[PDB]
Amino acid sequence: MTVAYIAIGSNLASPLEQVNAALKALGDIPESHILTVSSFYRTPPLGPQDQPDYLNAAVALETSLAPEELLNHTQRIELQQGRVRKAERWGPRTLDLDIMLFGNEVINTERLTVPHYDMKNRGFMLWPLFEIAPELVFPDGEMLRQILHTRAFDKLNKW
Ligand SMILES: Nc1ncnc2c1ncn2[C@@H]1O[C@H](COP(=O)(O)CP(=O)(O)OP(=O)(O)O)[C@@H](O)[C@H]1O
Ligand SMILES: Cc1ccccc1C(=O)CSc1nc2nc(N)[nH]c(=O)c2[nH]1
Ligand SMILES: [Ca+2]
Ligand SMILES: [Ca+2]
Ligand SMILES: [Ca+2]
Repeated sequence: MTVAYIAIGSNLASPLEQVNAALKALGDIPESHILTVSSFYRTPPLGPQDQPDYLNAAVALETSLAPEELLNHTQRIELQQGRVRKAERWGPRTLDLDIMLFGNEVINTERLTVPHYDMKNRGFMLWPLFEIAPELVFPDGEMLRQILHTRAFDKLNKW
C-alpha cells in the first residue's frame, strides 16, 4: 500500500455538494481507502479571477493501485460530476482532483506528473495537506512544515 494525497477543488454547481459527492466516489475507488479528510476552505481564485471562489480540500487515500490507475479513477469521477472542458486556461469547474503526491514516488508519464508540478507554490494545496499530514516529507526531502514556516502564503478561511 501507498498513501496518495489528492487536492480537491470546486467552484461551480454547488461546490459543497460536488465535494461531498466526490468524497463518496473516492471511497468507492477499488484497492483504496480514505484515511483522512481535511477541513473545507473557501479560497479566492488564483490565475484568472473572474470566477467564483473555490472550495478546496485535501484527502489522504491509501491505495494499492498503480499511479496511472488512480488517475483513471479520478478523471472518471470528474467527468461523471459534469466536468466540461472549456477553451479558457484555468477556468471554473465542477470538480478538480489533482494527485499531489503518491507516497515518495516521482512519476513522469505522458498522463501523470507527480509531485504536482506547482503544489509547493499553492497555499490552497499546502494548508489542507498540512492539516491532514503535518509530518509530511516530499520526495526531495523538503518538509511541508518548513515550507509553510518560511514561505509567505495567505491564511486560508474555512468554508
Ligand atoms: N498530478 C496530476 N494530477 C492530475 N492530473 C494530472 C497530473 N499530472 C498530469 N495530469 C494531467 O493533467 C491533465 C490536464 O488536467 P487539468 O485539470 O486540465 C490541469 P489544471 O488542474 O486545470 O491546472 P494545474 O495543473 O495548473 O492545477 C490531465 O488530463 C492529466 O492527464
Ligand atoms: C496558483 C496559480 C498561479 C498562477 C497561475 C495559475 C494558478 C492556478 O492555480 C490556476 S488553476 C486554480 N486556481 C485556483 N484557485 C483556488 N483558490 N483554488 C483552486 O483549486 C485553483 N485552481
Ligand atoms: Ca475503496
Ligand atoms: Ca488544478
Ligand atoms: Ca486538474
